[PDB]
Amino acid sequence: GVKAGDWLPGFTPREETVYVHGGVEPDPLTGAILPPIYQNTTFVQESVENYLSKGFSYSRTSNPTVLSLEKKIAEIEGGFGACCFATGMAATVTIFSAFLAPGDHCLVTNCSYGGTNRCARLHFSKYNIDFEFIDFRDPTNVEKAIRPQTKVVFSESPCNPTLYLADIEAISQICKEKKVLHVCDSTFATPYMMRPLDLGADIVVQSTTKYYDGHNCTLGGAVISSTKEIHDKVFFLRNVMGNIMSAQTAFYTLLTLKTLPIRVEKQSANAQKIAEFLSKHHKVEHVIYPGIPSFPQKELALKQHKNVHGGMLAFEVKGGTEAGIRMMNHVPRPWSLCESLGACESIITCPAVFTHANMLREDRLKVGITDGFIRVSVGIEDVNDLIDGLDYALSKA
Amino acid sequence: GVKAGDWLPGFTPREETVYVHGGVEPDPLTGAILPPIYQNTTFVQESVENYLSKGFSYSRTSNPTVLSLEKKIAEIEGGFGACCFATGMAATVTIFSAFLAPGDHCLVTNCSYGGTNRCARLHFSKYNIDFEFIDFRDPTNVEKAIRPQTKVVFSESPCNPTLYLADIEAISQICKEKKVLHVCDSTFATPYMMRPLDLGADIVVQSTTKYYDGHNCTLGGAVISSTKEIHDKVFFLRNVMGNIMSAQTAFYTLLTLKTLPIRVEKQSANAQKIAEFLSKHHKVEHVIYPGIPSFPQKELALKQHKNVHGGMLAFEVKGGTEAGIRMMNHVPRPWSLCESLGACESIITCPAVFTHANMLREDRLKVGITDGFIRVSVGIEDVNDLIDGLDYALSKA
Amino acid sequence: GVKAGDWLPGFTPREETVYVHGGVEPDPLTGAILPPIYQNTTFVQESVENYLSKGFSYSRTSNPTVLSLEKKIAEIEGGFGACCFATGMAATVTIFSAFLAPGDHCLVTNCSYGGTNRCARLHFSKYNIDFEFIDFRDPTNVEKAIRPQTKVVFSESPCNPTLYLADIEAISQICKEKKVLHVCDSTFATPYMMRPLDLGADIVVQSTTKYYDGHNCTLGGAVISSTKEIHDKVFFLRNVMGNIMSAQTAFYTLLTLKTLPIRVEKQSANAQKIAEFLSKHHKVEHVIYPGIPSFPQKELALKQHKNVHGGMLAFEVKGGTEAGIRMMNHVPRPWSLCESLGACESIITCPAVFTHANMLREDRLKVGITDGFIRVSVGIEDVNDLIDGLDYALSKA
Amino acid sequence: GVKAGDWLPGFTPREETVYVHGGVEPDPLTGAILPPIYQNTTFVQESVENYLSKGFSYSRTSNPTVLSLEKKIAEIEGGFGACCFATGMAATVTIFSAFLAPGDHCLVTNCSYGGTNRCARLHFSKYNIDFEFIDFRDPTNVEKAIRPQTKVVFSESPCNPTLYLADIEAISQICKEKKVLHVCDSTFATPYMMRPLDLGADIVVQSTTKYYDGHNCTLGGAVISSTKEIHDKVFFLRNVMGNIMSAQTAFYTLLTLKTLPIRVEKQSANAQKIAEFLSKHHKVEHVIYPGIPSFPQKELALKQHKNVHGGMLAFEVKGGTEAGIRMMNHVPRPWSLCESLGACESIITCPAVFTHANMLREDRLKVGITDGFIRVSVGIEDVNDLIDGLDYALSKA
Ligand SMILES: *Cc1c(COP(=O)(O)O)cnc(C)c1O
Ligand SMILES: *Cc1c(COP(=O)(O)O)cnc(C)c1O
Ligand SMILES: *Cc1c(COP(=O)(O)O)cnc(C)c1O
Ligand SMILES: *Cc1c(COP(=O)(O)O)cnc(C)c1O
Repeated sequence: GVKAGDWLPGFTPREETVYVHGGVEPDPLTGAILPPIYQNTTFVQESVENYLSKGFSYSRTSNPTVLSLEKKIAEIEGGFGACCFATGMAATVTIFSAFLAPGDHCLVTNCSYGGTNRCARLHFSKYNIDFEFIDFRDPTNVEKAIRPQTKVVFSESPCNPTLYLADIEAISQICKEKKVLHVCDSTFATPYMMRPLDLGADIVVQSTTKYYDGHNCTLGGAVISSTKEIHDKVFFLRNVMGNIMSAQTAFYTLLTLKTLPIRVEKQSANAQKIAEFLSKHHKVEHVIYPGIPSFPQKELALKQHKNVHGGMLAFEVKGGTEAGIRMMNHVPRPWSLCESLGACESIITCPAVFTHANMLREDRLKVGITDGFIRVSVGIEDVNDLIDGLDYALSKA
Repeated sequence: GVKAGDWLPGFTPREETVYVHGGVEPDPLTGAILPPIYQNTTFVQESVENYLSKGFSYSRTSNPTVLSLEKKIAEIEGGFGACCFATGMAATVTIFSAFLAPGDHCLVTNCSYGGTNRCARLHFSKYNIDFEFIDFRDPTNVEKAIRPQTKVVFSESPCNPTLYLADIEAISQICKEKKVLHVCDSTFATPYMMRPLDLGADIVVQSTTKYYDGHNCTLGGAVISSTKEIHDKVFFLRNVMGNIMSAQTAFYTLLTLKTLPIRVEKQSANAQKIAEFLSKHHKVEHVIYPGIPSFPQKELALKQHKNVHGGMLAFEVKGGTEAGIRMMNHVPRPWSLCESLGACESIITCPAVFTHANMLREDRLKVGITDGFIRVSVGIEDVNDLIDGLDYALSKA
Repeated sequence: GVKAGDWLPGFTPREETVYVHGGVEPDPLTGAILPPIYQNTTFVQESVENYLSKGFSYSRTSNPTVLSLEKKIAEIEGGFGACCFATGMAATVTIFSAFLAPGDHCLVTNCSYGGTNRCARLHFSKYNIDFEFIDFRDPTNVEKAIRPQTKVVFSESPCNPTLYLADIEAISQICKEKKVLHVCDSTFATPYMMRPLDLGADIVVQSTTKYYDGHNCTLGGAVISSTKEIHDKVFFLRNVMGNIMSAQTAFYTLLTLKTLPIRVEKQSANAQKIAEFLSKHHKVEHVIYPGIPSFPQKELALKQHKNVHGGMLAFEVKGGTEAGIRMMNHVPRPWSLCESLGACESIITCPAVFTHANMLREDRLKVGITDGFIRVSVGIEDVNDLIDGLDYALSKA
Repeated sequence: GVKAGDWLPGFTPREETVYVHGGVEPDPLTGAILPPIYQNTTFVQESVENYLSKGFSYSRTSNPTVLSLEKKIAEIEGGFGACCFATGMAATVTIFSAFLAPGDHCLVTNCSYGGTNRCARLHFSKYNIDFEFIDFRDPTNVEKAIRPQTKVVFSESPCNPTLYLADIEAISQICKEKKVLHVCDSTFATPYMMRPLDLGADIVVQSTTKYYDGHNCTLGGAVISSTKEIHDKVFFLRNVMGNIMSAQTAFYTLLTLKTLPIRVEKQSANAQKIAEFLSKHHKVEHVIYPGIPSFPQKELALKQHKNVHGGMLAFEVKGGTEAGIRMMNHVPRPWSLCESLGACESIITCPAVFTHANMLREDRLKVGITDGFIRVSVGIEDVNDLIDGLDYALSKA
C-alpha cells in the first residue's frame, strides 16, 4: 500500500539517488521539493515543559537546513551521524579540540594539507600535544610509530598536494588492534571515489568547500562519525566553539551535492587525458595522477579508488623554479591561477608560494613539494581547451 | 604575448568551456573567480557629465550579475545578446508586448506550453491581436497560415507536453521569405541539444527555471535576440515592464548552467533507458521519446537534435483517466508528483489536471493530451530506482 | 485560556506591532521566529485528488515566503489582499494590463513617476488606450476631466519628483460617484504617513524598492486591493505575466518592513531640519517639503499626512543649470549622487538628466522639473553631516 | 577641491553616519551603493610575483564583504581593527585559544553568558588553564584576584542575565598597571550605549547575532582589537580555526547595523516604560533595569551608559519557580518564548531551564538567577501590546 511520497519498503536506494534525495523529503507543511532556508537565529517554544519538542532552540547548536545536509552527508559517507562546520579547518580543529589533551601523541601524514599541518604545529602543540609527521604510504610505518600516548592517527588520501595514498583499510586494522582513533581527510577523494568509514575509519573530515560544493561558491566542513558516542562529542564541542555551518551554506551544498557523481566523473575523465598528455610532454619532468600507469602507488589506487582516480593531478616542469614561474604566468583561460580545488573551473596552483609558503624549502623538498612543482585541479571544461592552454604555457616555459 | 587571466587571441572556447566560463571573467577589483552578487538597487555616478560612465544606474534597467548571465546565455545560444526575466512567462509576454499591436496576427503551435496558450487567449487577445493555433509538424501549415498582418510565428520544439518537433530551419526559411519574426521556445531542448538561432530563428525564449537551473531552485526567463535591433527593443520594454531577473537568481543560474551539459547527458541516458522499458510494458499503450524507433518524427529528431534526445518523455497508460490517476497516486520516491521539469529530481505529472486543465477535454484530446497521457521529466537519480518506481506505479494502474 | 504563541482575543495589535509581526507567526514545523525562505520552484502534491491541498503548486503562481509578505502588506495598507511583484513598474504595468482595454480613457497625474508616464505613453497607448495627463492638485480638475470612457484615475501623492499632493479622499469620493477605479501610487508617502485605501482608494501601488526596503537592497512592487474581486484579477494576471516577487526578495522586505516606522520617523525629522536649512540658504531659490510652513499645499499635507511629512524634499539652486551641476558635482559623502530614494543612505538626484531625461525641456518646465531642480532623498545619517555636505556643495555652486 | 563620492578631508563623520556608511564606499567598478556579496571561495592572481596584489586569495583567510563589515565595526567600536566570526562563541573561543596556554590564569565574571562559562569550565580547563569566576561589580575584586599567571581579565557589562555592570574604566586601569589583557563582552550594551575600547579595554567581543543583526536573521561574532599586534594574532588564529564569518552573513549585518541607533533608541524607550510598569505590579518581586531608580549600580550606569539604558531588563515574579513557569506558558503574542535577545521581536525567557540550566540550582541562586527570575529582550513593537501581554501573563502567575 505504497502511495506517492513514500519509498518502496525494503529497497536501499542506489548511490546516485542518495546524492539527489539523501536526507531530504518534500517540506511537510507546503510540499516544497527543496527544503526551505531557515535563515533564522532562534526557535519559539510551545511551553517551558515542551522545551525542544520541535527539535530546535538556537541555530549555533542546530539548524533545520544544516541538519538536512548532515543527514545526506552521513548517508553518502556511510556514517552514524555528520556535523557541518563553517570550514574544513573548523571541522579538523574540532577533531583535535575534542580527542586530544595535554600529554597526548598524534600521528599525522607528513604530506597533510598545509593548514592541518600548521594548526597542529603552530597552535595545538602549545597545549603539550605531540604531533609526529610520518610517511603514511607504508602502513607498518604507522604501526611502528604508535606510542603508548597515541590517541589519534590522522590520515589523508590522496594527500594535498603530492597525491600520496594511505592504505585506509590497513591503517584502520592497525588502529583497531592498538585502540587508537583513526581520522581520515578524504577531501581529495570525495565519497564517490573512497569512503574511509567503509574501510574501518572512526572519523572522516571533509572540506565541503572543494568537491561537495565544486562551484567555488561556499566554504564548508563536515565531520562524519562511525558511532553515536563520537558524533555526540563532536556535536557538543561544535556548539561550544560556535563554528557550525550557516543555513544558506547548507542550502548551496544540498544543491551542489546532487551533481557530485556526474561532476567527479567528468573532472576525472578530463584529469586522465590531461595526465596522459603531460606524461608525453618533452618539457614535463614528472606527472603524478593515481590513474596513469606510472603512478608509484598504482596497486593501492586500484584497490582503494572506486569509479575514478579524481580531478587532482600534479607535475614538475623541466628547468626548476624559473620554468615553473614562466609556465604559471603564461597559463591562459580557461585555466584560473589561484588557491583551492575540486571546482567546475580548472585551477592551477603553485603550492611553494600559495599553499605551503610557511614551510621551509629544505622541508618542502623533503616531503616532495619540489622546485617546479604544479598542483592541478581539473574542472568540467572541454579537455581540448585545457590541454591547448597547458601546451601553450609549457611552450612558453 | 599572452599572460595568465587572458583567453588566447583568435581562439573560440569549445561548447562545455562556454557553459563553465562564458560571459564571466574574474572580478577585476579582487580577482574573485565567481562574479560577486550585486544585491543592490542603485549605482552612484562620478558626476552629472559622467552619467552611466561605469555602465549602471538602476537594477530594474540593468544589473552587473544579470548582465554577466545574459552574456553567457547569448554565447551558449549563439545570439547577439540576451535579456533575463523573473520567469519564462515574463520573457514570453515581453515578446508579445514588444512585437504585437492591435490588428496584428500571431501563429502559435497548438501544442504550446499551457501558460503561453492562456496569456495569448485570455489576455493579449483583448488588444484585438489575432492568435491562430496550428500544427507546426508540417512547415507548409505555417507558410499557408501567414497573413499580411502576421508579425510573429511562435514555435516550440520539443512541444509541451506531447514532444512534437517543429522543423526550425524550414520554418525560419518561410519566415525570412515572408519577413515575419520566428520566435522559438526551445526550453525542452536546451541549447546543448538544439540552438534555434543556429537554424535561422530570429528570437529564442527560454524558461531558465527548467534546465538552465535544473535544481528546482529559481524561476527565470531569457530572450536571446539574433540582432542588435531586436535586442534593444526587448531591453527597452523589459525596463518598462519591470520584469528583469534579480541578481540573486542570476548568480544561482550562473552556477547551475556550468553543469547543464553533464546534467542533460545523464538525464537523456536515463530517459532513453526509461523509454525503452516503458515501450515493452504491457500496461503502457504508447511511449513518446525522440530516441526510440517508434517516434513519429525520428527523421527530423536525427537532423535537429545534437548529442542527446533530452530528459523529457511521455507515455499513455492503458485504461484511460482512472488508470492514469491510480498510477500517479502510487508513483513512489524518488519520483516527485508535481508541476515543472528539467531538474536533477525526476518529476511525473498528468497534464490533464495539472498544467493543461483550463483546456476543455474535447480540445486537449484534439491536440494530443489523451486520457491516460503522462509527462515525465527524467532527473539524474540511478535509472534502476526510477524504473522500479514506474514499474510499481504501473502495477496499480 | 490564552497560552504562549496566541494573541489576546478581541485585541487589534497596534501599528508598530503589525510592522514587526504582521502576516508572520513562528514556523509551525520548527518554531523558527522568522519564516523560512522557500527558495523553491515546484511543490509536491499528496495525490491527483488532493491537488493544492497544502496551498502551493508553482512559485510563479504563489510562494509561501511571498504570501507571508503579501499578508503583512495587506494588513499595513488596510486592504483585502496584496500581490507582490519583481518591481514597482511590474505592479503598475499589471494594473494597466488588467483594468484597461482598447477605447478606454485613463486620467494620470501629469507629475506621475517618469516610468509610469513613459509606460503609458510609449507602450499601453499603442493598444488604443487614451492616457490624459492632468493637474491632480485640484480634485475638480479630475471630476471635470472624467469622460464616459474613463475606467481608471491614477493618482500619486506625494508626486515624483515635484512633491505635489492629490486629495486622495476627495478624488476617491469623485471616483465612487462616477463609478471609476481609483489607483493611488503612495510610494513617496509609505503607509506610515498615508494609506490611500483608508481614504477610499480602490487600489494602492507601492514600489517596495524605496521605503518598504529602505536599504537600497532589493527591487519590489506591491498591489494592495480594497476588494476580493480586484485582488483575484491582479493575482490571475500576475501568474500569466510571470512578474511575481522572488522568495529571497520577500524575505529581505519582511525583515526591512519591521523598522519602517522608526526609519521614516528619523528620515522625516532629518528632512524637516534640512528643508528649514535650505529655506534659509542665500543660494537656494525654492525649497519644496510638505512639512515647512511655505509648502503651497500645506492644508492638504496637514489633513492627509499622519506622523511625518516624509524623507523626500526638493529645491532649486540660484544660477540655473550650471549652478545646479556645480553643486551636484561637489556634494560630498555621506551623500550619494544616484537614482532611487527612501533608503537609509541619503541620495541627491538631478531628475532632468537621471529620471526625466526622456521628457522634452518645454514639458519638464511645464510640470515643474525646472533648470536647477534637485530631488533629495533624506536617510538616517547624522543631520549635521548631511547639512555640512549640502552647505559645502552650495558654497561651491 | 573635493568632488562627489569623497568625504571632506579633515572631517570625522558623526555617530549615526558611521553606522550607515562606516567602512563602506560605492563599488569602484560599478558604483553599486552597497558593496556586492563575494559569494566566492578563491581569488585569481595576476601572476606568481603579484600574489595578493589585489589583497585576497582564499575566503577562509579574508573575504571583501567580511572585510567591509570589519572596517565598519572597528570604526563604530573605536578599535584599530576587527575580525568577524561565524558566531559570538567563535569570537570568544578565538580569544581563549590565542591568549591562554597551559599554566595561565583567566579571571571571568561569575555572571558571564552561560556558553562562555561552559567553553571555559568544560573545554579550555582540560589544557591546564585556570579559570576563576569572581564578582566584577567591585573592581578591587579583580585587582586582588590577579596572579603572575593571569593573561586575560574577561568582563561583561551589562552581564547576562542579571544585568550587573562592570566599571570598564577602573578594571582597564588595574589591567594596564598589572599588564593583563582586558577583554570586554559588551553584547548587551552595543557600541551605541558603551564602547569598552574608549574606556581602556584591550579587546571587545560582540555577539553580532544579538543587536548588530537585531532581526533574528544571522549568527555572528566580532573581535575588535585596540592595537595592530592584538589584531594580527586574532586574524592569524581565525585563519587556523576556520571560524570566519560568511560573505552572506556579513552583507546581512552590513545592512542591519545601519538602523542599530534608531532600533536601540526604540527598544530602550519601550524597556524604560516596561520596567516602570513591572516596578508597580503587585505580582512582581524585583525589577532590574539600569534606567529605574531601584537599580543597585545607578551611579556607574549614569557614568558608563551613553544615550540609553538598553533593551534588556529582568524581573523576579512572586511565588518562585511554579509562578515563573505559569507566567512563561501564558505570555501571549507579540512576545516570543525562546532563547536569544536584541531583536525587533520582543523575547522573554526563564534562564533557569533555557540558557543557564547546566549550572546547578545552588550556584545559579548564588550568582543571582533566582527561582522566578525572567530575562526580557524588548523589541520595537508598540509598548502597549508588550505591557498588555506581560499584564495578562502575570495574572496567571
Ligand atoms: C582545503 C582543505 C582543507 C581545509 O578546508 P577549508 O574549507 O579550506 O577550511 C583541509 N584538508 C584538505 C585536504 C583540503 O584540501
Ligand atoms: C515552464 C515553461 C514556460 C514558462 O516558464 P516559467 O519560468 O514557468 O514562467 C514556457 N515554456 C515552456 C516550454 C515551459 O516549459
Ligand atoms: C521608483 C518608483 C516607481 C517604480 O518602482 P520600481 O521598483 O523602480 O520599478 C513607481 N512609482 C514611484 C513613485 C517610484 O518612486
Ligand atoms: C549570545 C551571546 C554570546 C554568544 O554569541 P553567539 O552568537 O550566540 O555564539 C556571548 N555573549 C553574550 C553576552 C551573548 O548574549
